[PDB]
Amino acid sequence: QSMSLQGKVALVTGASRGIGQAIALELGRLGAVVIGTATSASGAEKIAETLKANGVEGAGLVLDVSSDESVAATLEHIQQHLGQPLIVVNNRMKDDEWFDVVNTNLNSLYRLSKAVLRGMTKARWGRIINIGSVVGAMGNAGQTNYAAAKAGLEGFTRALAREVGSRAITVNAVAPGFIDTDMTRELPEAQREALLGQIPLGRLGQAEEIAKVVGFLASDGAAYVTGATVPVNGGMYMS
Amino acid sequence: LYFQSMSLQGKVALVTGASRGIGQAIALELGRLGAVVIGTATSASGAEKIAETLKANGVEGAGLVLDVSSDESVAATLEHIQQHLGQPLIVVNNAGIVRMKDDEWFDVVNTNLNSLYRLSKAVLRGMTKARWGRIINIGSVVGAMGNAGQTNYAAAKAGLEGFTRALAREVGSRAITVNAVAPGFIDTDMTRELPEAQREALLGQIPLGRLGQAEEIAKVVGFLASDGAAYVTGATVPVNGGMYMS
Amino acid sequence: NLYFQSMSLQGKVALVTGASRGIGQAIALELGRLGAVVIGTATSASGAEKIAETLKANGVEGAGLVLDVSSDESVAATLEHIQQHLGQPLIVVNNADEWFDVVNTNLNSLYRLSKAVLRGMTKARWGRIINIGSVVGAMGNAGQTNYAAAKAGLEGFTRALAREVGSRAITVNAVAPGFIDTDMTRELPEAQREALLGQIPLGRLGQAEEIAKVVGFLASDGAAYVTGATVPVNGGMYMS
Amino acid sequence: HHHHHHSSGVNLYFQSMSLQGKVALVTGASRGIGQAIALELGRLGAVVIGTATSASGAEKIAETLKANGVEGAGLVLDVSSDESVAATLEHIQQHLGQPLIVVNNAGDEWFDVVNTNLNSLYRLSKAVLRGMTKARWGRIINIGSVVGAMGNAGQTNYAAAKAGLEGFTRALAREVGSRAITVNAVAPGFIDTDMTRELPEAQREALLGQIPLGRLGQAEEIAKVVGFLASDGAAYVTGATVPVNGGMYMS
Ligand SMILES: c1ccc(-c2nc(-n3cnnc3)c3ccccc3n2)cc1
Ligand SMILES: c1ccc(-c2nc(-n3cnnc3)c3ccccc3n2)cc1
Repeated sequence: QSMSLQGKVALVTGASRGIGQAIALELGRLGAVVIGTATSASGAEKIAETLKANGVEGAGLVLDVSSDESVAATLEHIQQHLGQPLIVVNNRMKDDEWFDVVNTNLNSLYRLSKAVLRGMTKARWGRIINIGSVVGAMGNAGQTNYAAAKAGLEGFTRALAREVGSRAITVNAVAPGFIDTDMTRELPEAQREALLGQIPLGRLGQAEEIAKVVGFLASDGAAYVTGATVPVNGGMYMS
Repeated sequence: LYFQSMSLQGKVALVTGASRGIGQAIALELGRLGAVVIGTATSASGAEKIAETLKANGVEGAGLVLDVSSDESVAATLEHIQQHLGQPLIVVNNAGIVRMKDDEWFDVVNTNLNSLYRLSKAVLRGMTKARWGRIINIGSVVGAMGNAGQTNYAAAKAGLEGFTRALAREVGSRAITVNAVAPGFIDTDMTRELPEAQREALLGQIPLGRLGQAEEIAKVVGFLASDGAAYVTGATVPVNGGMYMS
Repeated sequence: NLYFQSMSLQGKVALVTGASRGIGQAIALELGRLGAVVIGTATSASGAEKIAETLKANGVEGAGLVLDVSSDESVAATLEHIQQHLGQPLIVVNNADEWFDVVNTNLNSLYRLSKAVLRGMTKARWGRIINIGSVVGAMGNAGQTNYAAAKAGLEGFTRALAREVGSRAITVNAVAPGFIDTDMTRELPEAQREALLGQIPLGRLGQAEEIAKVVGFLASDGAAYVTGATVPVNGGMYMS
Repeated sequence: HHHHHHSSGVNLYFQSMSLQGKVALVTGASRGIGQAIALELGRLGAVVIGTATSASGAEKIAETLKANGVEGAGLVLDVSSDESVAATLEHIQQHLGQPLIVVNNAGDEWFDVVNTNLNSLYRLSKAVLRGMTKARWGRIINIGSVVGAMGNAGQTNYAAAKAGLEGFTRALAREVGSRAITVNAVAPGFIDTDMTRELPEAQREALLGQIPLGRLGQAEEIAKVVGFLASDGAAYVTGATVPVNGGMYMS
């Protein structure tokens, strides 16, 4: 009742599996009408079936956050059938490609965030929640990319929060640690063992434990939290 | 056998400095979520006021006198709670110790962390036995408007973060989480008193354009205490309306 | 022996972008003072000429060149020209709804120049890349937002590039100035300066020279184990 | 019996010598980092008082100073004791002058370790501040601990000590800045000491894998940074912690 999102529309990107899907189900559990997105029509349909199977109202759709056209078209569709999303959740490697990876990720956050801000500004209320990437990839390049993406996400989140706060729109981030998903489940055992050894709690996190934090941030009780990045990592801090 | 999101039914919670403001709002929020709540104060009148507040809101628990600077007060208070209510598995540290100068920070931080440590170590034994716990440390609000106020606030906040992260690392294998909540400018007795032009300027450093309510702090505490926050540990959650000063 | 171990820059070529005034010019003179051959750059021919005159007047060998760090072509052409006529720069100092584009542009420029100069440093197995942050630009909320964002981007970028190139004995550091005495701060009403000074423990503005001295240290052999760091030069005034 | 005060015994004018005979107090100067710091400040022209907790350490410091042509002394000092600190500083003031450069390098486990270390930094810092305030000039430089051990306990202690040092340094800087006294810290990473020199090669290889520069730092590389912070060119640097870790960042 206190935690309720009844009457809200929520847009969760990348909702067809793992953390995105858990987030979609948690906001649904709390009463939101949920629009979950995937990059394929089959993913969108899977989202709609998942939603239905858990008794959550809303829809799956196709969204490419790298495209201005996909973003404008998708928001127009949502406004036409439902209304304005006021909760929006944005959800080896090489040694040298950290720069393009971060740059792309932040350009996508920015693109979607700016597009949804018009509606939140009209409503004088909003929640933007950015989900960082999960710990996992191998060696020095993986560590470099993780730390860079996390620093980008924190600084971006703080700045956007300063820019939009006078409108009663909060902007926060959740930075996960080593979370049990399809992408971490079949990491080489030795890499997994070593990651577990760096975690005080001595276990992987669950997607649901990320989603609970997102659901708190989306609620009215988190209205004075903004510009924050909440680490959800079992005490494993990697800079 | 119940199993609900956010529920603290069956838990005993100890909230230090619970007679007013943030501490009292925290005590009521944990009560709202089903905890048996023990709130503490350094005086018998503060303890009575806590008992009355709890009773008036239909929260089971007690108000007790506790001096966190004293090993004897800490052992006595825990023994009493164990006898009459059970082991506190949720512990919220909100107790801390003319105009303010920038030379007070050392003794203030030193005293506060020594007390956090004393209480935390005492309650860990029960949590270790239960293989479950929540320790939540509340930071101090911005105490004055100028440079001295910033210095003292930034020092206390840096101490609290580092302490919190370290203790979390020390106790995590036992499924005990240790987190902190760092308020910014909260509507309390301090803010209520200052000049109107000075208020306006204060609000101008806060992106949300308003003071925080004690209740907004308490809601964050209540989340951290829940099962859903089980993989959050070592964290400091800023609750400051976007006003970041270090 | 204890008393003779070079912390001078004789025999090095240094490239200092945005060298026509203020901080960039002081950095160019300090590296010159320490013995480097200095190429300072500006975006205009007039700025380049001013740099050449300033260098000549202080007895520093090098040149003033035109360089636009936002352009791949200007960057490749200018380095090729430097390699032909002076040698490979092994010390490179980057000094040249709004916050997002500003940070994005700045980091794209740092990345472009850094990658271009890394080839020569890799060949020499030695280098110094030093990024200069922006001074506190403006007084209000927008200024704070822009300043903190640019600083956070600079720090993360700096740390990541340092990790990428460290095995080659190339260090990558940043210097983050606070309030510095420049054309910006000179124009403030006399009283508004007093209020600004009240937030700075040291009670004064920094000098361009004080930024330059820190750069000159980072460039030296004694700073060889410092990488990935951002050195705040702000008189104790910290804002994030 | 034990003598606690040992002078170094010490016409070339070295280009390096800019600290002009100013007096520098370097605690924990008998070996490793402390000793390199003492030599570097000597190289830059300071009169250097290095301290150790034993008379034999103090004598070793005096010999090291003498052998490098540095003017100053080795003294006994216990930074955990108010009495040792007051007595030693009074002695220095009488016999050598007010130290205007002070380098603090002498320092369930993490809490008591950090607490003790900060209390020592505070005690010494407060004691030397009167002389700096009179001179309207000073440098206080705090040296963090090296990465002490390989596992979780080592990481907890290291991160806690570092976070305490940074927050303390910034707060003290704010407190003493209006007097033109700077307060900074240097946070080392993995440094080549007697301890690290003798680890099994497979353990050393794995350690080096976490350091982008691919090597241990030298004590001298810490000292150089301290020396820069002590100079007039670092006058607008205060409240800062300079990491010196080859790109290895642990929190
Ligand atoms: C673990 C991590 C940090 C700290 C600690 N202690 C302090 N402090 C202690 N006593 N006086 C000041 C601090 C004072 C100012 C700023 C940060 C501080 N941090 C202690 C344990
Ligand atoms: C590695 C580490 C960090 C960043 C990065 N990029 C940004 N950013 C990028 N593009 N536009 C803004 C940032 C914007 C605001 C605050 C911090 C930022 N950090 C990039 C690489």
